[PDB]
Amino acid sequence: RWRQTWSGPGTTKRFPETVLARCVKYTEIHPEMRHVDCQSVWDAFKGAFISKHPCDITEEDYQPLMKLGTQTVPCNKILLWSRIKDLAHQFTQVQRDMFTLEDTLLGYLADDLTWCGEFDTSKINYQSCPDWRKDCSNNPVSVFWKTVSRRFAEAACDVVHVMLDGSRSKIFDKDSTFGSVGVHNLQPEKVQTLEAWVIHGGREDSRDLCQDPTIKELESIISKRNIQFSCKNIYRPDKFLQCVKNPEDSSC
Ligand SMILES: NC(=O)c1ccc[n+]([C@@H]2O[C@H](COP(=O)(O)O)[C@@H](O)[C@H]2O)c1
Repeated sequence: RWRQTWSGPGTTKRFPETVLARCVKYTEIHPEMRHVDCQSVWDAFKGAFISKHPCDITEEDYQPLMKLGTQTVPCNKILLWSRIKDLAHQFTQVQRDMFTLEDTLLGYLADDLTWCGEFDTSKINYQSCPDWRKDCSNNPVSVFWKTVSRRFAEAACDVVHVMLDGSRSKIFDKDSTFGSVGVHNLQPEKVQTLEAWVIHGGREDSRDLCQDPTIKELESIISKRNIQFSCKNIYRPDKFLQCVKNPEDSSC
């Protein structure tokens, strides 16, 4: 067929087997998650979206999965990000101290995957899935990330860090998961400071992007929640990672 139902790419091929193997791999590696039955995790993940209209997904749909994926993360070591995925993960892979959402069981299971079902059947739809923008925002993928990003934001305390892509015209974007979910779910009783790291798009020799209008916006929103705002430019992300791997020595 030359026309699919939805505008988004369909479910990642071998979704069941991929999620299940990711669950095995994660629970083998991370000792705190050793009790976790992966078949049950798969069962609950399925239950959230199978036989349900892929434009009528709710956070409740994912609560059984959230229960099984209950995980304590060091609340003062949380790294959020927006758009600038790869440096965030490369950073935490060396700084095995800070944690992104994808360093948790639930984020690790879903990272870069797409999935949806159909109301009329228990079939997984490998042909197409709702686009958040063209089709509906209550779809299995978008609702999953909203639910898990909210809980992750709520667990943070002390200094929370966020990496932003400073080569976007909207370095801070009110419409990203970070801007719509993360910023509004940090708990002012616990979170002392949000510190933004503005990742430069290379170039070299460049602007203080902590003065960018959208950063002033972020600063204002955060300050009015009674949380301190801090910002740092990361001019050379290639040198940053190098300094993380080899603190001091040369030009760090
Ligand atoms: N790894 C993914 O596939 C994925 C997708 C959307 C959101 N997220 C989470 O939400 C935030 C980033 O999303 P935005 O780029 O919409 O701000 C991060 O905290 C991230 O962990 C992850």
